[PDB]
Amino acid sequence: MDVVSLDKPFMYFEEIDNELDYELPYQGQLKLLLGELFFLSKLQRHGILDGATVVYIGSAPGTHIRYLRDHFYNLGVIIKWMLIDGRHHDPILNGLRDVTLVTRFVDEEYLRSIKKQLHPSKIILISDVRSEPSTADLLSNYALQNVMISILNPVASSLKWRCPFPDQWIKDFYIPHGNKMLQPFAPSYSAEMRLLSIYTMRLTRVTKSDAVNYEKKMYYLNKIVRNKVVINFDYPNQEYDYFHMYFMLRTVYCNKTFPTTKAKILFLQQSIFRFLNIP
Ligand SMILES: Nc1ncnc2c1c(C#Cc1cccc3ccccc13)cn2[C@@H]1O[C@H](CSCC[C@H](N)C(=O)O)[C@@H](O)[C@H]1O
Repeated sequence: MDVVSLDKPFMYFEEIDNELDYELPYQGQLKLLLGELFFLSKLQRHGILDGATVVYIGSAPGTHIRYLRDHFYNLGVIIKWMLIDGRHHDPILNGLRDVTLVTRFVDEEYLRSIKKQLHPSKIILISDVRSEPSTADLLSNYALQNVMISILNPVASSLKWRCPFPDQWIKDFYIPHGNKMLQPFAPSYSAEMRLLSIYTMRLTRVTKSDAVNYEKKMYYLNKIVRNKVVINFDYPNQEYDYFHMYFMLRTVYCNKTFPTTKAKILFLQQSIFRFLNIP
């Protein structure tokens, strides 16, 4: 891995500053855990996480969600979880009074009834629904996510966002405004990000040129940037994905006090890896 000296990783898609012509055990739960820890910890910093109800659609099996709840439960943050998925969740989520497990595929009608029974409490939406997928599959997925936003009207959302490939384009579509969070420990050449929105909802048109820009920017990220060693980075592992993970974890709150920030991130990574059974 070619060496590089960085002050900070790319945290959002907009920060990628070059492009290129496209050509771990249970790593997926780790990718979801960090992005959702990052998203929810940003909301905790804004003081809007407390008292909220996190509605997670497409949450199964959702092994990592147990670590998320235990983290905010041990911080004293009052959170209710509603995990909704047609598939059965990981049994490790059983027996938690603040975690409601719902075995159901959501449609427009069911989103209405969710909103009725949760209103007027604050809703935070996490969607990871997925139906290899075609462009029509993504367009239906992203349409369903817009429907989630228009109905549930969350105070904030994290949405699965991968642009359709330019060579499989069908039509222009619309997605919410927000910041497109980059995912460490994503698959080696995944172009998937998490759209993070805080609502104070204006839609954005997504064009075939944007698909080209996503494809080239994410390929440069996956081929060049993520295969670097950050030699100035004071950490036991200096591979970029660990550098990237480090900057996400420093936004995470802890009841325990540490002599240094590096000691905190090391503890958090140890805890996350140990729960996810990663060496
Ligand atoms: N509507 C839904 N409601 C609930 N869950 C759903 C869906 C859904 C759909 C869909 C349709 C989209 C558009 C149009 C349609 C028209 C007709 C029918 C369906 C759709 C997928 N899922 C679940 O997403 C998971 C993906 S991997 C997450 C992994 C997880 N994040 C983890 O932590 O492991 C997987 O378990 C699925 O069962």
